[PDB]
Amino acid sequence: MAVVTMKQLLDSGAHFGHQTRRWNPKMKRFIFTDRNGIYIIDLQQTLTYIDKAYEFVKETVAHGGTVLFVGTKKQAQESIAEEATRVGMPYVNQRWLGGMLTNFSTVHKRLQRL
RNA sequence: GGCCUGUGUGCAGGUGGUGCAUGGCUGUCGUCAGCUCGUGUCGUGAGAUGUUGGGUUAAGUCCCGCAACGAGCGCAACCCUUGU
Repeated sequence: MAVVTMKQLLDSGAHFGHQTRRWNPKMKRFIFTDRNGIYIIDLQQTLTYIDKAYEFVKETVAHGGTVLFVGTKKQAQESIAEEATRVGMPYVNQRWLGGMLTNFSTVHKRLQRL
């Protein structure tokens, strides 16, 4: 089950993946072969985990949680802020701090101070 | 009974020792800019991190990027005198 289709997907560049001096997995199941020393995006895994992410993440999205829009890159500060102003959800701008998400009971106190 | 005369009984007192038994008080490094805690992450552990690195300061005073986020006791300042 696809989402929307190939040519009006293919418009703006589909072949990404980085530099060559850095790859480290082991995964022959996602590694293909050399031409001009660089790879192409993965067909079967795109489709299959598109479907699986769809079904289970809909189940949990019905189970009902929420996520901050923490957006940081200078490429997308205003873009993310615009969509976040549209969707109305809270957001953050600049930096991921070391050690909040575990030590939450004192950013609780930063909230009281806020 | 106030009171003081004695008798002795409880005694009362020490500038006699331990300041290395103690408290209190005080000088000193030093009015030098630092010294710690929370909760966390790291480390088997002693411990580290924060408090490293630049600009910057009378100074851990301040800014910027980061396993740190935060804070206190400090340095500043409301005190006195002088200066209009």
